[PDB]
Amino acid sequence: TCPFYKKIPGTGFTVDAFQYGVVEGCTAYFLTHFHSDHYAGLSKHFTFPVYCSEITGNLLKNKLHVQEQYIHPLPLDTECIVNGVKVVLLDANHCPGAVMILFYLPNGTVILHTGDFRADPSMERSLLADQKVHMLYLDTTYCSPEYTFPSQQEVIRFAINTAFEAVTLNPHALVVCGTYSIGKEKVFLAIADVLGSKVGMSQEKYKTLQCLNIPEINSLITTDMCSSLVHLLPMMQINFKGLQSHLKKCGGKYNQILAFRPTGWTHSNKFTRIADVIPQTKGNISIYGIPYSEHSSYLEMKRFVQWLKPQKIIPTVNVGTWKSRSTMEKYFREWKLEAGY
Ligand code: NI
Repeated sequence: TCPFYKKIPGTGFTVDAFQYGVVEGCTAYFLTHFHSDHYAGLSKHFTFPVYCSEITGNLLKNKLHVQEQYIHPLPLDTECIVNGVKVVLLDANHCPGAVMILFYLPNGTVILHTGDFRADPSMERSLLADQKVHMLYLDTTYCSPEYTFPSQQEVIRFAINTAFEAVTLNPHALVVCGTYSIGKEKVFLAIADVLGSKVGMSQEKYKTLQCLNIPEINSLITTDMCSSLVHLLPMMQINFKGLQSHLKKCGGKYNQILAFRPTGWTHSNKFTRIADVIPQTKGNISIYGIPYSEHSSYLEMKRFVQWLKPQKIIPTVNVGTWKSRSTMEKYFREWKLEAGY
């Protein structure tokens, strides 16, 4: 049964609620983004209207085979009417196709659902600037002050400089990047651009990337592993055993691997600067964990909420324990007292 924080009051709508069967009273199912914890339950047998971004709707049709007649893609930054209710989709700064949803209820209440997001000051100049928001359904993934990480731009600068140095020292080194979902494509695309290479990958991952409307993508990715010196592998294979095995498969073209695991936060964030990050190494294999996040840091989250000044906050992440819920509520009250709303 569907939890209350997935239901939009005063509407027939749910958000990211496909794993509960037929939800009583739902007339339209919204999907914020194509990550499995959010789409869990969708398939070719789904017969209710799904509302989403264009990119999300490409992934539903090609990867999950949802029939076309039930996919309702909406343009971003555009007022649309859905079952008698005005809505707007906004870029969430998460993975490709990810959106936040603004609902303008018939009684005058305005609700923002962030989906998954990485808050940014650029959001302060979207269509959010123009009216008051009463209720915020918030991605609270990293809602505690210990969660610090660098900007995405600093992390990509480190990755490109690290890869370019290694491969210039040894032209026979292969670069490998881990993946298990969409998101974080800048990691492998930026590294392949500095090296003058396409990115090589499985047919299943190439298919996924071809749904994403990335400009000039045919110029950047390939299924011909032998022509590429940046390879994508499943995240589970980014360990010394899995990388040794991969190196065997390359037929003596390469004699070294430099591998990247883009994680979110890890407790090595509480001590070390990005500049000072070092790899784990075993023989001719080196593995870097890099803190590339597609969710808000604590400070980014706090800035957004203190700008928006919502009357009520509903967390959507970390809701299963009393300790987590009490911690989050204490920070919300702090933010409100500091800012004066
Ligand atoms: Ni997500």
